[PDB]
Amino acid sequence: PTALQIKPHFHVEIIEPKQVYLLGEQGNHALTGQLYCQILPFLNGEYTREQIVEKLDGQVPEEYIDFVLSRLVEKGYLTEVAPELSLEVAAFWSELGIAPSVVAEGLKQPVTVTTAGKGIREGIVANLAAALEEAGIQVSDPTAQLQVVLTDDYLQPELAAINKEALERQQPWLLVKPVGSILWLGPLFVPGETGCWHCLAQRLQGNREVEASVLQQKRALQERPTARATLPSTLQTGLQWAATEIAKWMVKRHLNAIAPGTARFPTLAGKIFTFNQTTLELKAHPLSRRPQCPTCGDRETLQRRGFEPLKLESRPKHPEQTVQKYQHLIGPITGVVTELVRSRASGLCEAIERYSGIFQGDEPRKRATLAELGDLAIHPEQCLHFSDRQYDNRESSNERATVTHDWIPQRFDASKAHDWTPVWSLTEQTHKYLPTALCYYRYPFPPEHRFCRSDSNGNAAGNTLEEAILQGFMELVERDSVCLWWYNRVSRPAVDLSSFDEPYFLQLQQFYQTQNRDLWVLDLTADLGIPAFVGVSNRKAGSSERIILGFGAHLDPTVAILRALTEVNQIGLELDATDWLVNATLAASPYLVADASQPLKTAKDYPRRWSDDIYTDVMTCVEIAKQAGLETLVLDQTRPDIGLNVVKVIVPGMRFWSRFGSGRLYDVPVKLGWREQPLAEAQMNPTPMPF
Amino acid sequence: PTALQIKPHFHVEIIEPKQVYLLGEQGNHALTGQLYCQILPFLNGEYTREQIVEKLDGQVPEEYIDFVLSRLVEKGYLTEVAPELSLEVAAFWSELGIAPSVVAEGLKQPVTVTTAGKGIREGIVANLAAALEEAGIQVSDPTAQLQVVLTDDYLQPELAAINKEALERQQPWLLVKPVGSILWLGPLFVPGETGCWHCLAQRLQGNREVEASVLQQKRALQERPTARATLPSTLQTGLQWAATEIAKWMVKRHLNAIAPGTARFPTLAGKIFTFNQTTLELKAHPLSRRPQCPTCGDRETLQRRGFEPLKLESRPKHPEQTVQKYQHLIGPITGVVTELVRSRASGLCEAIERYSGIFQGDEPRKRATLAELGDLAIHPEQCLHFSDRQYDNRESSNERATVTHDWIPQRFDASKAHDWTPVWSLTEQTHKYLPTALCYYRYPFPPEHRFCRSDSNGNAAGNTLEEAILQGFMELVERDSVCLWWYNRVSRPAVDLSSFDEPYFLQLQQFYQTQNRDLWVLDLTADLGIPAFVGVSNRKAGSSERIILGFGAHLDPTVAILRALTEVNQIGLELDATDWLVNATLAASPYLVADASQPLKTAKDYPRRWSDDIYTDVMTCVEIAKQAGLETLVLDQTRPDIGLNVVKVIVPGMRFWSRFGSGRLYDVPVKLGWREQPLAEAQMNPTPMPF
Ligand SMILES: [Zn+2]
Ligand SMILES: [Zn+2]
Repeated sequence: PTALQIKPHFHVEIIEPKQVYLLGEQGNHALTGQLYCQILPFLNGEYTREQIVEKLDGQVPEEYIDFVLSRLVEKGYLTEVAPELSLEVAAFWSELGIAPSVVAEGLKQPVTVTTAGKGIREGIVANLAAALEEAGIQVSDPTAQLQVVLTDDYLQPELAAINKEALERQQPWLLVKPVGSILWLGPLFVPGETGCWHCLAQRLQGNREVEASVLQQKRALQERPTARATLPSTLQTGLQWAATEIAKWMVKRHLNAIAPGTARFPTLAGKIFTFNQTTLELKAHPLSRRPQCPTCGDRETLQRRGFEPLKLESRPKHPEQTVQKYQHLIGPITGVVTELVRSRASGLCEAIERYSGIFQGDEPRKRATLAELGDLAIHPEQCLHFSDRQYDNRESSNERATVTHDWIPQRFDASKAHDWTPVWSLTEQTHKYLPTALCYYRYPFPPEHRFCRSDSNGNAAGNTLEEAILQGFMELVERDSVCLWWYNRVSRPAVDLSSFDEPYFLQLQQFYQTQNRDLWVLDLTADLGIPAFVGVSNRKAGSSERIILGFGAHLDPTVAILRALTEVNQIGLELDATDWLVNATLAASPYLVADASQPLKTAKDYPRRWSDDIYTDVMTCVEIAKQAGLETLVLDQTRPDIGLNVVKVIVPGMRFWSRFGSGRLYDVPVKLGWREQPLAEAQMNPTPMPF
Repeated sequence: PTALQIKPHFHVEIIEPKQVYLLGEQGNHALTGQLYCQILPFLNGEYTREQIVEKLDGQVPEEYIDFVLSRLVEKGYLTEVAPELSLEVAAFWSELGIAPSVVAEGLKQPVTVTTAGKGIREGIVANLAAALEEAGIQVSDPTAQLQVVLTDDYLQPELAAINKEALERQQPWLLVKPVGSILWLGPLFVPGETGCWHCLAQRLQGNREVEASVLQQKRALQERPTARATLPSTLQTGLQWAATEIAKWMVKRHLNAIAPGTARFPTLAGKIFTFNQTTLELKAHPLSRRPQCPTCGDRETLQRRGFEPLKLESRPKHPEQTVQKYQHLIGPITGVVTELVRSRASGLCEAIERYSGIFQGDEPRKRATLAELGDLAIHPEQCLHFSDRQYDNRESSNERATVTHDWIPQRFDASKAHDWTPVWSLTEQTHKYLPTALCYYRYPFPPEHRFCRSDSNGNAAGNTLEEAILQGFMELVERDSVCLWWYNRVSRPAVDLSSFDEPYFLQLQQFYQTQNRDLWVLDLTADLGIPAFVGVSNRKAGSSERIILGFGAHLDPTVAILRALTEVNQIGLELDATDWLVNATLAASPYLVADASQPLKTAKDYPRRWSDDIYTDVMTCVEIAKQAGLETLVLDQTRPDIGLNVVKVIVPGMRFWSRFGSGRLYDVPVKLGWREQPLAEAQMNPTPMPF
């Protein structure tokens, strides 16, 4: 004995001869047939199927009633009555696509309600307790299958203990912030399946840079934490919304116990919702479960990988689609990167890239002295190249530091022990060791002994390790080439653009003439032979030449040039710190002038060395550097939670802005016959730049 | 005597020597100065300014305290205490950017609560009544300055009376639907300022095409309406959310009474919010106040304009930005057009265009007989051109109607009177009269006497009337030209594309060869001399030629051709009803084959007649038609609420698909020497098409 009805969220309207309409606030349906008009009056829940046959005795034979009833179940218009529920309520659950008969049993299980901070008044729990009772849910004192945790802040310290309890009890729990101008629901944490609270917290702490900083400064000071807007109406909204959601999750829980994957409607599982009361904005923030989560995952993950050998494969060459792939990382709570991003998928990769570099604590390392590590170790000076002068004058020079670059660090104390991170030598196929402080952003030093500032030179991302490695390697040769030129102020040959098989170069050049601008490309290729170029554009008239520079390096010189022009273009577009743009002149800047005593570079002056494989090109690159007497090192910074590959390529010896130690910077010009004698440190280009 | 405090939504953290941080959940701020650290301990609301001077007597001179206090007011960090409020509550209002001291006075005014339908249980009012009391608001039996109206449907008939009451009482009222799976707040209607409920309703009825239709069918049947999902938790959410919002509006109301435009935070005024409980989606829907609203506006607006003469100006020639301009029209409730739209700003204009055509009831017209109107009237047959055969066989032909086109209407009964709409004759500068049924979509006929079906031929939109008029005129000549060709199956000369000064034509042509396709353009120009073309692409190999056709007409033949190729391209892209694509062949379709007995059309065969002015071009067009013996009529369908110009250009005599009455269709071929004798009706191209 079990009555049947057209789902209670439909208003049935029968238009006699042959029409029936099912009207619902989130969807309508029509049925066509004289049979439907004759049966549906009895599908109001007041009749069991045995009993519908009685009423249509002379009208419709049983067998056709059965068939029509089966049609309606298959079409999802028919459900078993739920006597123990309002139609109002039954309708809600049926509007969700669920047998309301099932619901009473799903909700009869108990739920417990608790607080995390000290910032939740006693009555607020009682309030929620009431709403849940009114929704048909058992509540008890902390057996329970859901623990609801009311807090005023998701970084409340107490949650760490609570998270552990729930992990070791395998017990779902739900966070709710009902106080404040923005209401937060979830995540509903489910120990086998979702992230833990610590998955959330290492991300959220990353989006409270300030609040962390104040706390630190407050603790330093010590012995020698928040406020909250709340109308009763907003409080009550949040609690009531939560009750709705808890209900939904318990019904889902139930259906799925019975039939795994049967219930598809959305719940708070692994999700946060924020409802802003001042700006009426609703937003979803998805919690990712972090594979390397120290609490609920494998902390040693990166430690392990760092000491395993690097594994590179073939990568033949067979968008804004990227932004979808890494969408779940864009956000103020749940995300690692914020805003819209920073086409823009370029600034997204770079933001994600920079984040990956930030030292979390799990990174591979060994505490040892330089001596202990022996030849596998690399002295940081082999990568920084600050002159002895720079260091000794570091104090006076540092006070005035024009730029973030011109911070001279402190000298490395080799005699002391340090964290050393393993990095893969492609050139020698072994690990070597670089100090961890050079390898990751924000490595925590002892205060005084800051021996470096991490820098992003050689850092790079890609959808594969090999794409990233070539990116980072070319970023390196671009800056080593620009440094050799800029600082030695070297007169360089220009490039016949027509000779290249790219109609765009000459076209863009010409276009600049209509916009009151000249444009040459100088050749910055140095002893690696890898094509490197500057684009020099100056204004034609006006009282300031406004010289804009743009760089590029690639195996294919055409690619390299295109990048240089693109950079000039992006800068040029922005314009309309320093005073280069006001003061610099070709007339007073010989190194910006093409060497007339040397012929123009054509397409034919660049021996081709790039191939269909990116692996091949990496290894081409490595060999080239070995030819120069340089070891190509790589460090994978990729994070399992993020997915996008991030590397730091390191080629010790290769030169970066603002560092004047002995090395290539002086020797290469001479070795290449740009000079009889090396230049002196005091004669290095004192103009600050480029860009 | 009136105490001062740092706004209660900030958590003040003083870091002794020189730092102070104001921490708030929607924004942080830092202050720098030893003075701030010394004064801010006393800006906790416990001290009047007279009293802060006492405490810092020996420390800080009065004058500097005053200055610092003035700084903090100017910077918006300081507010007068509100004794009669929680800090919790004060904080909410300060997080909104408002003196909490002001708030108590704003809320002390009374508000009344009521129902619209029969579908709001008694306790629901009491529920909301309670929430408002708890929020500090007076509630009374229906003096009041806000009437809150709980309903289960926004098209509830009772609202019309309520809307009138409020209009004649100049009394704000707020609609709320707290029942159902989706909660609706607002609009808050404000009689001088917002739309009325009828502004909302003519739009909303437009988005319930079905629900209207069921109601109609139900009433026809008569004497010979909805359901609603509701958990207590969802009900309570909506009521509580509303209380929040009502509060906000009353405080805004208050501040602005005192200082017009002082309060800038958002309220429900002229807005609907929907909060979906099943999919957790929050959406805003803005109510537009309709200038021609019969209830709160000027009904006679269009009536008036229709009989005033058309006013066209100069329009010299000096994007997806359009989609922003008409964004407020895209939506299921408030909007006229739905979905995303239908680049896409093309399908938006067309959707808005079609909507404007729909007969509302306000359109200009005169009830008269053909005879009464005399020569100013135009017989619909002069615009439809159905053959006598078509009409007499209308019954047999109609049963099987292949297409929406092949509905043969009924003959016009001239002897009877009809609604006649005035239309502007550009050619004669007077109004003429066309039956209203031809002029607007969905004109309500008496059932039997349906003498036409409205059609969109000559309909067109633009950001100015003149752009729309040229669009609609060219759409007309495109279809008159294609009809003459198609139906008479006329062999036509091809077009030398190289001869045109457009490198793209030859390039696209070539591209089609790589995609297994040929492509010619035939010249469809007829006796108007206005350039009109078909693009004919056929597959090269495969067992079905899959011939795709694309049309174009413009004064500039290059523009016209470009349109033809673009159309071919859009169709071609879609492919990968009828069986043309399977069965049609060049071999069996002479009219698709270029006439070899006639030379190829070059750029030089098209006398240039377009100019810098669009007005000039309209009038060029009109003159050309007058030369052909044709009156150019225009009817502005633009709606004041929508803004985008929409016209219908009518040129009686010019031919449309599927209509075989005596006229141009037979006479033009002969007049142009394409035939010695006119073709017979039975010999008209019987293949159905084109597209
Ligand atoms: Zn975890
Ligand atoms: Zn109105």
